[PDB]
Amino acid sequence: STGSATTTPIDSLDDAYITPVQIGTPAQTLNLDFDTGSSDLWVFSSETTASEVDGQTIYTPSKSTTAKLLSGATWSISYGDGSSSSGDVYTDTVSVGGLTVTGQAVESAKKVSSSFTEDSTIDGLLGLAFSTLNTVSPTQQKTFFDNAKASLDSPVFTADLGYHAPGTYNFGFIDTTAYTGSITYTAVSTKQGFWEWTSTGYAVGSGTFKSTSIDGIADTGTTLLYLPATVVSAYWAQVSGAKSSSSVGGYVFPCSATLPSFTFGVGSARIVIPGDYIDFGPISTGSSSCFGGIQSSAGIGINIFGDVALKAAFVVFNGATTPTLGFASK
Repeated sequence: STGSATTTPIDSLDDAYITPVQIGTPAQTLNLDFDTGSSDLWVFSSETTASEVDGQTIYTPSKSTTAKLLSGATWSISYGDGSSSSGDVYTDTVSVGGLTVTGQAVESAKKVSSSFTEDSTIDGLLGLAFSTLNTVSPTQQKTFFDNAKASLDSPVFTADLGYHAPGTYNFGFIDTTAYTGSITYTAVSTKQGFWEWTSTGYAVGSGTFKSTSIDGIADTGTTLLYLPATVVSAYWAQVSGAKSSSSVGGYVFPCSATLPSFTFGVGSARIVIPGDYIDFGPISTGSSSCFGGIQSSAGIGINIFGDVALKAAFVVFNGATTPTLGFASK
């Protein structure tokens, strides 16, 4: 089997991407944020505290003939940005892009934090990191990918995110028309539950490539590129008037600037992030200070190749017995 679904930016900044997902029988279509940095499939639901729902589409298990309470199971998750959600668990049929999993754990939110309530466009998350990070207790549950894996033509999914444009998530096959050149594969450590890999270095603009190992995660659920403070300072030093603002919470630059590209290494290959991908626009409406798309990871504890990086590539998440990541230009 295979599946193929279009993923669409939620706003003009590509803050996140949503992908339609069918849950239950008859199908309830929810727009989920596919997150390679977490392992819970959770949704706004008929159980979500009414004051915490503001325009999201909800899953109603009582309207699904295939829903079953996963008796006694609860879940609670906290994300890198300080957002959170929790609730109980159903099993139901879940389809993405024509690929169907029966008996998927669908984590029904009873509570969500303010950042979820305030984002009417995101109906929940679909985690694609390793199932060892799934928060369901007392019986940990599998991700959609882990449940689908054995049925897939190839044990892979691919992320092809668009810059200010829709993209695609494929399951079970590698679309050889979706990229240019060859795919460069790199080793993955699953020790922390993430798609954790080591970049071979970076360049700023037309500058020389710096060979240096940067360990980080491929995280579709994170908007920006978070790298070590050395790397980030070297990038923003090439932008006149850029500075790190403690009041704003990161590097800002004059909206009048033209940003340089940023290159990261994948083995002996290079992925170039165009400068416009690094522009996240005015810090507040009408401001002439703009927010940078490359930020320091120093206050996180991990480097994160988020959407700013991943949207510059065709990315292969190879879930074979020895997982690997692949990157191609496109």
